[PDB]
Amino acid sequence: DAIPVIHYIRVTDVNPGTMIVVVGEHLGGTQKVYINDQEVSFNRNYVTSTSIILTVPNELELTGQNPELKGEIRIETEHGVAAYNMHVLSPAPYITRISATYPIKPGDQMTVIGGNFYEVQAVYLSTEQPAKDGTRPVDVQEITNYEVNNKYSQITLTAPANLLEEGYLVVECYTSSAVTEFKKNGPKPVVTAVSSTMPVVGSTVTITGQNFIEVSRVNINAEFDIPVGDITTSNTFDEISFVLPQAPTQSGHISVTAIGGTVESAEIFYPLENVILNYDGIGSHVWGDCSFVVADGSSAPYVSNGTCLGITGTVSASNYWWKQSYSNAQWVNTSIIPGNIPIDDLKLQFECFVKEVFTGPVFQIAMCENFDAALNGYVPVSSFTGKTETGKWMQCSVSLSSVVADATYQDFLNRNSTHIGVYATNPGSSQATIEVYFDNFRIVRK
Ligand SMILES: OC[C@H]1O[C@@H](O[C@H]2[C@H](O)[C@@H](O)[C@H](O[C@H]3[C@H](O)[C@@H](O)[C@H](O[C@H]4[C@H](O)[C@@H](O)[C@H](O[C@H]5[C@H](O)[C@@H](O)[C@H](O[C@H]6[C@H](O)[C@@H](O)[C@H](O)O[C@@H]6CO)O[C@@H]5CO[C@H]5OC[C@@H](O)[C@H](O)[C@H]5O)O[C@@H]4CO[C@H]4OC[C@@H](O)[C@H](O)[C@H]4O)O[C@@H]3CO[C@H]3OC[C@@H](O)[C@H](O)[C@H]3O)O[C@@H]2CO)[C@H](O)[C@@H](O)[C@@H]1O
Ligand SMILES: [Ca+2]
Repeated sequence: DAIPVIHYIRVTDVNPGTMIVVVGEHLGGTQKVYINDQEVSFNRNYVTSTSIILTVPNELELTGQNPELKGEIRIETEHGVAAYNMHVLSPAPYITRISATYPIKPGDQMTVIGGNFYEVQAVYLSTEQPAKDGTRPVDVQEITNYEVNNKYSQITLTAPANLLEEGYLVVECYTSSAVTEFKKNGPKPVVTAVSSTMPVVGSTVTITGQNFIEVSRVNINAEFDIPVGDITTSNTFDEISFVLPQAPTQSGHISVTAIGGTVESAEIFYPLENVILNYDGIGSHVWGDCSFVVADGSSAPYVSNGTCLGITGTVSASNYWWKQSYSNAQWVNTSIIPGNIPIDDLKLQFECFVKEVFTGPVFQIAMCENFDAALNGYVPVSSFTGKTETGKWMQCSVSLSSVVADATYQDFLNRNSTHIGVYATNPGSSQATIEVYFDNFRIVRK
């Protein structure tokens, strides 16, 4: 006859799976228990006239994921009914990333991506992060227009006026708050790779990276800029290319300016001070059956930096002495590459042009008359693509140790020989015809 009552609950906020104690009166004869409008099992033995002990089910459907559910525990006795409000906590929100079209202008739509976006109370931008208490920084930029999707995984919102340039985006939920970095212009661009360190004038330079968005400047070694209209950028914003209109007269790096900022290439671009043979005053050819060409725009490698070496013709099968160039190199000064640098930390680079792929013919590269240490059976391949490119120039790169057996660069220098040699042969079973050009042999750091 007495009406059941609930005075309080001991452990109003509660996690699924945890034990609770319902304290009140006239509860001795509870028949049924419910939480969030869902039937919950309980044990009769933990029931007294003044207390119910049960555990909030782990798999209980929460009010966070279904707004139709009343956030209360309901008790039914033999005759009466009692209810008390309590909040079973949803999992904490997290933010993976922001999906946006940069730059973000006020009023533009962006999408916050993450999970457990239950019970979103507020969304704001801030120059600094909220406290671990969820305590919210002094100055913030409230985002008034936002919508959460049905999966509680995405918040689509519109950008406020007077946008923060840099800082954080915060999703404020009942359980806690989630934070991620926010930049209205997006992340700084990045450079992964460059097609070459010494591309031939008139040929294509290609740059790999990310966030090449609205590229406004490409600066070469702080000497000159590429006219923006002559810069092609890929749809996916991860590749830049352009024709090199002139040779730099000083080494440096390539700087790329995009919406997200400016970034420099890591490699040194046009390391003229690292060149050892270019057939244009650095080093010199001495003897050998080969050719030397200045490209004329209509044939051969079409373009060239001054004179370049040519090894062309048809090679009989099993020809172990065909065409070659024996030259005197001008090794890199120690002012640039210190004597104590290991050979293992150095690489030989050169520009190569292959008219057409071939099968059988190979190249030998030798230095300082140490043919024991020479590079043998080498087929030119691009350091950029890994393939044997044809009909255009490519950068070829090999570890210097594959040509030099010495330990440090000074040991190499102590041989006091300026010999560099390129030898073409055909150990192949079938004859073949080739047309290959070489220029700008250079030694640089790995
Ligand atoms: O894979 C295993 C298979 O191997 C097969 O056997 C082959 C070997 O593998 C292969 O190594 C070998 O190569 C030999 C080749 O057979 C010889 O023909 C060749 O001859 C040249 C010689 O090496 C040079 O010394 C020489 O240099 C002269 C140059 O001729 C001259 O024109 C030049 O004149 C300059 C002058 O210097 C300037 O001052 C002036 O101002 O201008 C003029 C030019 O206008 O001077 C050069 C001087 O050289 C000096 O520096 C180097 C020193 O060694 C010299 O002593 C110095 O004097 O030119 C030779 C060219 O020979 C030509 O005339 C004679 C003919 O016999 C020849 O056919 C003509 O071509 O030498 C090669 C040696 O190779 C060396 O370099 C390449 C490396 O690969 C090798 O390790 C290293 O030893 O040939 C064999 C077979 O052919 C097997 O057959 C197979 O079965 C195996 O499976
Ligand atoms: Ca040259």
